[PDB]
Amino acid sequence: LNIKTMIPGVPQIDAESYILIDYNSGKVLAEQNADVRRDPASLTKMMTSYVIGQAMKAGKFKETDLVTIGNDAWATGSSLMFLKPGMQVPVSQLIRDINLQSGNDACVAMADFAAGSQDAFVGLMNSYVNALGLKNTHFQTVHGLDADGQYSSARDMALIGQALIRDVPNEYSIYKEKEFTFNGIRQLNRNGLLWDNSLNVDGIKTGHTDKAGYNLVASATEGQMRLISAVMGGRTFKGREAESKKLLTWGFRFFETVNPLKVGKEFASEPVWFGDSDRASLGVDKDVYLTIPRGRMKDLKASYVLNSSELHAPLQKNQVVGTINFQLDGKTIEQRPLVVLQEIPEG
Ligand SMILES: [Hg+2]
Repeated sequence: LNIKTMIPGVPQIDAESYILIDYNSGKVLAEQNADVRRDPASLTKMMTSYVIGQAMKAGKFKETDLVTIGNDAWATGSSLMFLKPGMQVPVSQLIRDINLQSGNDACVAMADFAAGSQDAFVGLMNSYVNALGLKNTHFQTVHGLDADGQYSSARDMALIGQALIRDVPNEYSIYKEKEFTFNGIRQLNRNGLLWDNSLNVDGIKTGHTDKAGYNLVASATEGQMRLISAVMGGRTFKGREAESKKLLTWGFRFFETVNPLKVGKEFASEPVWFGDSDRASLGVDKDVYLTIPRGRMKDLKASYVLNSSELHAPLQKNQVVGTINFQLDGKTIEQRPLVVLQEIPEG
């Protein structure tokens, strides 16, 4: 009864804003000031990474291509960390700047390489902001250092994490590298959560400045279930990783993600009048992912209604002809369009 239908309390999170989303269903499991505009600082590089990964998916350059270091990179002499102007560095090394505390010269050199100049790269960053439908994000630079006019939000930063994993998987995989070469030198990933053994963390990006505080976007899996958290304006060194750990742990403990219906699988079959065949094959045109309270998988009910009382030919492929209802304790928790899976022409 009441233990079945219980709504879990949200833990105390010591940050200005946060969000926890399931990667597959898009469901928000917890949120606080998730839309408030804040300085993302070096989390900016998440969008930069997105654009770079789009470039590499489109075949514009490769891991093995050589980049010339411009005076651009230098303008933002005894440290081995900095790129020397006029030197040649493979793309494979520069694009790892995402895992570093700084690496902003690499960042700028890659922007020029991919887009011709910094301003045009920022142009691409901000176009992708619109293409993803983000309402509270805007960028000024590729690295996020020099421009606390730039802003984002927990929700938007989580949605950028999502797009990274979905759209550019090959670029996303750079983020879990624990150790890697940068400028001929062995370097360590800044995301400490990569070394946590209680969770399978494989992303995404950590950052800190005094104005912005501690910020982290993390992603973890348990089974076929993936969560993303964004925690922004975290208040103490102590909590920089612990706070997000608390969020992710909570989501796995109280929620699960189920996949009741896959695209192209016959959910139901219905009589067709005046057709080639007498049978309509019905399902969905998009995979169904639902996030529900953990342990409630077997009380989940699916049923459907048709838009009309009979199906007359002709019927097109992916033609919407009804609704699939998903239910938990006779409450509708999700609806999807019910489509025809196979062309049925007239008799
Ligand atoms: Hg970068």
